Amino acid sequence: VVLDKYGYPILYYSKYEDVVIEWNPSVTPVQIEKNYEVKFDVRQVVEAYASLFKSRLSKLKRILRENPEISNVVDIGKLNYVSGDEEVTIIGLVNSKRETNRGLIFEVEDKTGIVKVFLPKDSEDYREAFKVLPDAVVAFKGFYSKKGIFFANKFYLPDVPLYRKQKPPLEEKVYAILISDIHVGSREFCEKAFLKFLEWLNGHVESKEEEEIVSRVKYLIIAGDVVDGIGIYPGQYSDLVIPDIFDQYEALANLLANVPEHITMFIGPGNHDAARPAIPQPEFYKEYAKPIYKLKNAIIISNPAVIRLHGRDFLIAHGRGIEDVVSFVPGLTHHKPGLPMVELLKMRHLAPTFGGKVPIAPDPEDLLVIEEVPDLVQMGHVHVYDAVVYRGVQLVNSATWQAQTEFQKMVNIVPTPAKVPVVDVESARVVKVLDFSGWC
Ligand SMILES: Nc1ncnc2c1ncn2[C@H]1C[C@H](O)[C@@H](COP(=O)(O)O)O1
Ligand SMILES: [Ca+2]
Ligand SMILES: [Ca+2]
Ligand SMILES: [Fe+3]
Ligand SMILES: [Zn+2]
Repeated sequence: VVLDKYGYPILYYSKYEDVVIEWNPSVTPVQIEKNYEVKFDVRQVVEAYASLFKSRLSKLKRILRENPEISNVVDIGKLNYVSGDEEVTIIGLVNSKRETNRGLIFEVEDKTGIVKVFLPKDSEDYREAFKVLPDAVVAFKGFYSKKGIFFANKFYLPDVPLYRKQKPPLEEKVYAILISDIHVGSREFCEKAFLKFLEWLNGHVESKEEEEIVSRVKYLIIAGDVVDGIGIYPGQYSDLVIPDIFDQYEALANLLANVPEHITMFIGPGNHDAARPAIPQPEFYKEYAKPIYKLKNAIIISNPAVIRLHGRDFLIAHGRGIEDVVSFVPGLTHHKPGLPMVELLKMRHLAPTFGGKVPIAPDPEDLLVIEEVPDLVQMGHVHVYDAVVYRGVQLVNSATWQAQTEFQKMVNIVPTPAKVPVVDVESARVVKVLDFSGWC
């Protein structure tokens, strides 16, 4: 039985009040000038979705037009004022996508019209056109039939540039720790493993290599589902140790209070959190999430957000779009979220698909478009660790601190709890993975 305070689900044990972890005096932290900036946050800004699709198309059409190979772009509404002798390019939203034994049928829409696009079974760009999600913005080079079909010979994705200038080296080596899906309130939360991680952060390490990493750790990024929430799915009460949203954030803040002062924490919301029930999520609902807003070394970031650390862009998102990829693309699955993450980077959109349990807000501007090329992309949500480099960009899933729940077992989700990516800010790369799973 769920309860509501002003409409929001609030309720239906210890809150880590006693938890005190002090810094190891034996370890001295390397004095590095903290260079950080929130480069992008959601808060820095008839048909309900008309303005959203206009924004999405405009933004991604700009990214496509930056490809030197894309030329002779013509409006879809002008396609039969064009003779069948002229090779043209069209840019538009993938409204529908259907496979025949003879190829792929797309319904592509721009601001001037809609057109049926045919791509033959094995045009060298087929593998990519077969993977593209609907409501993504793409380009097609080909000829118009005058029967009503665009006979494409080339398919283009917004992509990431193959060539980008290398960044100048930093004065000192600095590390960033990536975590997500803590799920405080859940009986499956790896409480001991997380306490051992807080000890590790406070210089309580047993090797010289770990000691030189901990001394240089200045940033901690938390990519959503920081609490397990209330009324997220039917039967959730059977899994909750802390069945109160206020007490969940209070328990979380008591743990996160034990994070060293020399570490700057960047905390973003997820789908279990007390935040907007659609994406993008500006921040957390301050009425419920207040204890984390009061942490001295914490910065509440939006979902999504772009954090510039020492000149390196870290795009932080919860990971709702990974689900869109695994449902729509056969062959791509969890146990490896790295490849689905690459597809989102290539589409330059975090969650293009509409209709899923993925609620996309009918906002005036599309803030889910990856407008600028990041150095690192961090996502959570799927509860499985992975890391893959695509054209100099590091794609990484920060896993979870939650062991397999009753519900996860039923929907066949197998997590990899307590696997922590260690990022070298200079190269914006995962250099090590801390494994605290022995404590699960
Ligand atoms: N209803 C449902 N069916 C199937 N798969 C699901 C469902 N809800 C979540 N998930 C998956 C998505 C992630 O891989 C994992 C953790 O999501 P999180 O929501 O953070 O617990 O569970
Ligand atoms: Ca030793
Ligand atoms: Ca059973
Ligand atoms: Fe989660
Ligand atoms: Zn989630």
